[PDB]
Amino acid sequence: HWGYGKHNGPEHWHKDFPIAKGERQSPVDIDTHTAKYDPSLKPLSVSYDQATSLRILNNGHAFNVEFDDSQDKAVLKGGPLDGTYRLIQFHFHWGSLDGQGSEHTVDKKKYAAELHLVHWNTKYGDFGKAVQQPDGLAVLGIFLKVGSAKPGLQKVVDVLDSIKTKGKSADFTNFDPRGLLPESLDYWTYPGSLTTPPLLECVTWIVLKEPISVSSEQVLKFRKLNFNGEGEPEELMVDNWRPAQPLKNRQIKASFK
Ligand SMILES: N[C@@H](Cc1ccccc1)C(=O)O
Ligand SMILES: [Hg+2]
Ligand SMILES: [Zn+2]
Repeated sequence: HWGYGKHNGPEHWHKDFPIAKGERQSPVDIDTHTAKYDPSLKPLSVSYDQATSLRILNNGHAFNVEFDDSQDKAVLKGGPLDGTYRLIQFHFHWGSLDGQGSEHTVDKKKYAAELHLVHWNTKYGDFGKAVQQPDGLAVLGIFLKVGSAKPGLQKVVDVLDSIKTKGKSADFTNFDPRGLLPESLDYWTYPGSLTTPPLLECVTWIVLKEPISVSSEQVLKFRKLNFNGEGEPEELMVDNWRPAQPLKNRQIKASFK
């Protein structure tokens, strides 16, 4: 099974998922001096007021906070997007040390972690059909740096003890994703892919420039999770990030000047 170790990590993914060496793979390094401000971009709209979380799950590579997407409750639109994208789940990527963990990098800078809010284009009916389209998904990426604690994240942190191992899930209702957002919505955008197998190239990436700060204690809690299942040798869930991939024939647009 794919993972982040030496024998099943990112360098091995292309074997089971050839698209790993595709033309629009993510993450990528965001070179701020090559990214161009795009006037055609409309303001970004993040509407999470009616978000309805359902459960939190440890899938062996990260933990997913799932949402009820049977209705337009939590949506993303505007910016580089055409139409409406519904929030289906969010998760993080983090390191074993504060100096690494993010997937996208800014001028080669690696953040301690990165949050990915995954949304699917409503014109496709469901997530399954959406990931069969070039504009099927929109992922809002938010960098995490270690400093002050993030209050809106503590609820996630305190439930991790109940889903320490692969396969474990816990009721995670009434979680407000708005508490994970930074002040500014300035962002960089480019066409990309999911950063975990199957690495589908259906994502319009919207990476926020402003990182959120989380405490050392909070990230340390992330690092207590296990990649392994209950009863198996303990392998700490850390460094579950894919490195920057070739930008190839792509242009990163900045929503700001
Ligand atoms: N390997 C997982 C990858 C995944 C991660 C997160 C959400 C959905 C899927 C799969 O069965 O999907
Ligand atoms: Hg696609
Ligand atoms: Zn991700």
